[PDB]
Amino acid sequence: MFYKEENFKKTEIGEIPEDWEIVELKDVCKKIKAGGTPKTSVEEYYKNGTIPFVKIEDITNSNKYLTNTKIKITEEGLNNSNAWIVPKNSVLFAMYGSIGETAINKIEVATNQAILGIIPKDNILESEFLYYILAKNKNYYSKLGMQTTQKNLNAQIVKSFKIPLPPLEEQKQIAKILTKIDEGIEIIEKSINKLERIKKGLMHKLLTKGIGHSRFKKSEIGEIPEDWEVFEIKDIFEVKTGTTPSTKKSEYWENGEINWITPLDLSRLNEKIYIGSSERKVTKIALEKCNLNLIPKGSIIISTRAPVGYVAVLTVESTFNQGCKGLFQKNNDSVNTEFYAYYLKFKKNLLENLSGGSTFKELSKSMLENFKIPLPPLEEQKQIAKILSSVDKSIELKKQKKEKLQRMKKKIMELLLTGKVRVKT
Repeated sequence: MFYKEENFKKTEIGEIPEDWEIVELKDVCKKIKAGGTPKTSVEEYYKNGTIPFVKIEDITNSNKYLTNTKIKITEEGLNNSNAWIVPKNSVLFAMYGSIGETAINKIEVATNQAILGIIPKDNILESEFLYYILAKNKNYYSKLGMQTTQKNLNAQIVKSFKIPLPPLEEQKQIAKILTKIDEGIEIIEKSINKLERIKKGLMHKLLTKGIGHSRFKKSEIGEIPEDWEVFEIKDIFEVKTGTTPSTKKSEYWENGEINWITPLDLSRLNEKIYIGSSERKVTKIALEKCNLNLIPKGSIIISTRAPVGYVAVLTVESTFNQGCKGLFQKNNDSVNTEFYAYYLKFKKNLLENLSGGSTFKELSKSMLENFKIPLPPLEEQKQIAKILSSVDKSIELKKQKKEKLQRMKKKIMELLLTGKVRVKT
């Protein structure tokens, strides 16, 4: 069950419930000492080590539990330094570098003077509970300089940390809940990373070998399907240029309703393929007076200045500044813009070099025009683009599921670690 009512409560290190007892980390832990670094100049201290030596890095590169070590140390190195074999299921706390970064070592390890080996008193304080506690106040802990005297964290300072100490049974309960949440977030995060890997492989595969082919040939753009041809952007698209109507005239921006896309609007896309709105808009007067190029919906827009290589497909007609270039197809019956938007993202590094051919990176109109591209049959272009865009969508739905779970953890974590909700026992 879940204790709904909060009843009355104390108030020392914050609103704490009756049962809770604000205790000092040192009073509930049987050992809070820092590690040490054996004379790195001595080979006999590391030469074929058996004791995993933990550094600030090892903790940061660990997800809650520490099970791997980058470097090792032997008995001699150990005995000839301030490092000590920390018992399993303990809690490591980084005092320098990554202030607040905590973890639970699953294997006996040693640490340098940066990491702090902490051992909770048996049946007095759970390591699991301690982990989630030091995590909730991780940001608050790291903040120990902007206050007055900038100081990282001393072994004596951490020992004086005032943390809430609920019944041993509740500590296991609360920690079990947060542990389940964390595992969920881990499962989703693993599918996201794998799907992003598949997506990357699909980009290379599909855009070079297409789909459904068994015959290929050489070409100016490498091995490609036999049914595919090669051309230049100029051959299939018309390249349009943009401009920025004087900022001195309101007649150009006041209540603007025509999109005016800048490379900044594109960078904010976050890999999204479609763009249907711009931060700042221009008016019909600006369009005719400044003779801006208006490209229809379905056109391709790409940044040629500043962050070069950002590409999108317009969902609504729009104009754009000199920081971009537009691509309009000769006939919208032999080309799918989404496919080419993807092809261009795929060749971002290539476009980046063409422009970086000097100071002030700019992708000239000739550069874009002469850029070589594949020309698959319209139908295959739709197929390859449906696949790429459907996977991109899947990745996004997953990231959104992770986000809601991470927010939910942040919520529940706030309620359980305090006097709000509790477990039945």
